Amino acid sequence: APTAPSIDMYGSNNLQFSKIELAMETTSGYNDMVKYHELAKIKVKFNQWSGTSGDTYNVYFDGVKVATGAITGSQTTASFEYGQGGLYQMEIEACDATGCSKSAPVEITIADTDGSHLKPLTMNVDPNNKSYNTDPSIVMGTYFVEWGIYGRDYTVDNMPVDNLTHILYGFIPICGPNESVKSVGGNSFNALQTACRGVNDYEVVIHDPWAAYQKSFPQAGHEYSTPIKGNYAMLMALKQRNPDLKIIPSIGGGTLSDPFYDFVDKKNRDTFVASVKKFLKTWKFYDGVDIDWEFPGGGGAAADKGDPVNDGPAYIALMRELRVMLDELEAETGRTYELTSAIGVGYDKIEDVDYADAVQYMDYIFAMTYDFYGGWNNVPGHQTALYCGSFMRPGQCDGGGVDENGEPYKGPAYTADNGIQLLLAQGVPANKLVLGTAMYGRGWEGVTPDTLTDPNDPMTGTATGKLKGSTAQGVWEDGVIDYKGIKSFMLGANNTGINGFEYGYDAQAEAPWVWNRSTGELITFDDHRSVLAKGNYAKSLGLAGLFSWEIDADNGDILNAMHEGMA
Repeated sequence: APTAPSIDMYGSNNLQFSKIELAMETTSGYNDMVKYHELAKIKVKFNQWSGTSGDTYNVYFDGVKVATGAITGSQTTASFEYGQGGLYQMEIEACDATGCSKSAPVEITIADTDGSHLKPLTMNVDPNNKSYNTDPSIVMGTYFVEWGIYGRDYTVDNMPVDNLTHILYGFIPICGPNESVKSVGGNSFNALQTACRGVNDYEVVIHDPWAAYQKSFPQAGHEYSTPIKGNYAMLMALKQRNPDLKIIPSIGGGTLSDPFYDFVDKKNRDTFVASVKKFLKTWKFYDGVDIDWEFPGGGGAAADKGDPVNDGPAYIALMRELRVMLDELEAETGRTYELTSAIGVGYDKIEDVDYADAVQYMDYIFAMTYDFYGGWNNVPGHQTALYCGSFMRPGQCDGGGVDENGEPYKGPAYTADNGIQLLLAQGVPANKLVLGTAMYGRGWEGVTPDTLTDPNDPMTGTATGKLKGSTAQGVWEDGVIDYKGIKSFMLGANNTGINGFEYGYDAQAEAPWVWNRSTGELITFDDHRSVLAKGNYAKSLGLAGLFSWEIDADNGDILNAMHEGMA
């Protein structure tokens, strides 16, 4: 008998292997960084120092032979391939003409992007998130942002996953024209430039490879030789804990929507749809695709883009073509894939798309019932109100009147109700519409009493500019503040108002605000009361459920109020 082999762990990459090859210590083009292989490459070194070595070796996973080769010395490197992810007990035997000698069993890791090699994720959720057993048929969605791991310090394990049915991962960019990303500043455009080097235009890529799969998270138990790290590995482990939880990549978003405007050319859609298929086969924890085109017809971040005649038909064509693609994946894997989309709900946004047509190919429409008003101008209003507010002029709500200048309104007011009603009027089934909840405030400064036409309602005032504040207060961008920040620094424990702020609620609109009279700071958001009204509203009309944006900005209260509202 030959000497029984002993596995060189550190010379065999600590027995950590993967079906997906990921660059861990660099930042380059997408095709250069991530290669998915049908068969994982296995390379194990074993030693036989004393005695005889034999002439042939055999490799066993869980007792089944998976490889064979030749031994020619006291050191042998066994290179072979295996196309199944998971954890296996490995034994290598050495053989001569008289017999074989098995090595001691040792656990080999073969990683795959479904997380079949991963234990369920250990949760670190804020206890303020309460337990609810809401009907499983109702959708409870949220957006988890890739960049939330940095300043916001919010990670996958922080999410209250038992209170969620859908998790939309934002955002997956598209290579090509992206001048809207540039004017945001920071590193976003640079990171996108890098990711798109050696990548065809109109293909999807990972924006932040560090956040996605590189960063070691100690809470997830990420070691040095771990083949998949970052948010993606944590989401893979999350699916092991919550197998029925839907995790869907959100493509586009506000600033990353520029390439969508070239989807009127079908070859650009073909390229996109195929890359999305490749992305889904590469990252198997994903359960579909969320399209966030902002907006068909224009009126978004790209001031020079938008085709009100062609974008709508292109959007519909895209949804059909994505469905066909997802049906292929459903056939190949035996899985259910979902097609969703987040959409603007203002009259002018909806009029450019026949959604009744588009929605036949889709599972859900995430009605972006927020951002009605904001810091982009000095006109106060409710950013995420259900109904028309007290501040509005006669004939503004339905759009049949005139403004203070005298010019007629071109359509109904920016409210949640108006958005939902216009979609139902088109022929969109209620059970496919998901109502949106804001986990953030939009703010102004300079809305002082002397600017109000109604002394009791600050929404009848005039601002000087965007709200300004620190990241410690939850202000990450001008005119935008986390809900958790509003609670801690504007509302206080009793919801009466602190630090010069006063709480107010428009009962007609179902919309709250906090207001500092001296600084003129005014913040419009969603609170417990307004989310209860939205929960009731969605239940009243038989909507699919509720979704939120964004999860990191919540302290628990908003999602709690979402479940309480649907009860």
